[PDB]
Amino acid sequence: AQYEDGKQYTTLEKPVAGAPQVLEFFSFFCPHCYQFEEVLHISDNVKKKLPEGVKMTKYHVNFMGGDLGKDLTQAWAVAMALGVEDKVTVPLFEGVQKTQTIRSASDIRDVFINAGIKGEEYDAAWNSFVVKSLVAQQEKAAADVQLRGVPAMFVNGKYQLNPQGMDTSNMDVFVQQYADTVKYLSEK
Repeated sequence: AQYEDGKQYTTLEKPVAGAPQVLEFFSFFCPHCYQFEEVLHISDNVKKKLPEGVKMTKYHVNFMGGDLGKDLTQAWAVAMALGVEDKVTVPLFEGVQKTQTIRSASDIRDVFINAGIKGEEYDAAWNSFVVKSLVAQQEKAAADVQLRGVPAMFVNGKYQLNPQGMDTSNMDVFVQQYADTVKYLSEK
């Protein structure tokens, strides 16, 4: 087969029922996640190759960065609750990995204030039970596969993308192979 388990993807021993059609996991501490966002635009390119209206979900993980890593999972829940993911993803990546100006929960909050979220609105969201529930959903999704590496993408809770077996000499060909694989898996 042109696509095979062990090469472009692997199959989960215990499939997850009720899973989103496309589920991505990342960490703001994760260097490959940085590239997936800022230089490869993986999520955008996968969306372009999937039918209109397909649900793509993206969750943050706790297992990198200790205390701040957990704070960033809660900040990501705030971003999802307010619908401001596109405004804060790049400044959070750059604050953690480029300028190294994110050292505390207050520094995370500053990124949202700078992106135009009002302080009263961020603080209300941060402390909300809606956001606590979103934190729990992110943790449970990772726990379902005891996820220990990012970036990770799962299709229909059955197939895991395997980018390690993908040619990296050309960044655009890599993105195309990744997206075409997601499309193949979604049609399985």
